[PDB]
Amino acid sequence: HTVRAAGAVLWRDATVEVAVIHRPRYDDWSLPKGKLDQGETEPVAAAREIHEETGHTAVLGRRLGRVTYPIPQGTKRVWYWAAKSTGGDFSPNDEVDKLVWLPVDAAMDQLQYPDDRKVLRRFVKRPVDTKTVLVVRHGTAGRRSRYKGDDRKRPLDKRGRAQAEALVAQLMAFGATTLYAADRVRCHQTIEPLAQELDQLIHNEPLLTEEAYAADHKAARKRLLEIAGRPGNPVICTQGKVIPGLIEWWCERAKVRPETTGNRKGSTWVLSLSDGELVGADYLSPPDEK
Ligand SMILES: Nc1nc2c([nH]c(=O)n2[C@H]2C[C@H](O)[C@@H](COP(=O)(O)OP(=O)(O)O)O2)c(=O)[nH]1
Repeated sequence: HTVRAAGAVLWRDATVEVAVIHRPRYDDWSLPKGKLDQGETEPVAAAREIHEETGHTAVLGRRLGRVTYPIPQGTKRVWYWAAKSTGGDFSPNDEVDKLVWLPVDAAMDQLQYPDDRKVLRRFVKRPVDTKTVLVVRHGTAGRRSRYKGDDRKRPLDKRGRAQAEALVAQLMAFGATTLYAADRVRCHQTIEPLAQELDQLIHNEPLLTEEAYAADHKAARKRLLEIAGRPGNPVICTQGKVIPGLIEWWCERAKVRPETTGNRKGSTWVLSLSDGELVGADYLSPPDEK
């Protein structure tokens, strides 16, 4: 029995201040967090908990690890994010009666739970004013052997179209602003719902297909850095044989260790950048998977 939850270190420029919330249920101070609703992903729940408990909007950045809490016959797992406030105002609500903004050392003294102090230590370990590259493996698209036509053109299946829809809220939680996809229909279709939401066109990326990458890794890596260097938070949707090598290459060049890893259809790598340099690589499950 594993209960899935998420939470955040909500912060703003004062130079950084962090929000600490008071909960009358236990009469003490902590960080925003809560359980995932049915169908929800961790990032979307973290942002939702920020909204409900603090009244603020925010954009999630780097993942800050997990905390595990004993419950009867199982555990509650809470994944945390850094989250930069983007607006909104605190109002007392059904969970939280008070909110204070504190420099990190004062926040550390206010947080009497060891696990919250641990999350805050993870927060200060690396920069938090980060830009984000979102590398997405396209959603499910059936089997190649069942499709007789030009395999470039093979579309998402029903499940995959649902993953594309569910990725809108996932990717919005990280403040996606610009859109890129490898030159395959299944990659474009994965981000078309987001394109409709953002009112953004999808920029085609011939260098980031499986066949291109297999023939030239260096062009793909160079193109990835070009995309990443532009201001904004780009989403780049590509293929299974492309992503692992790109993620590994970037992590090696930056000396960044991913806490988790995978490469499922519909999954996302959140790549956090400080001044152009990678500082986090966070693998997210497909939205319809734990
Ligand atoms: N990577 C790869 N998979 C193939 C090929 N031929 C083939 O039948 N497969 C099978 C085995 C792979 O597990 C599967 C990949 O499914 P997809 O929706 O194409 O995803 P992707 O765009 O690769 O991310 O297709 C091939 O030439 N390359």
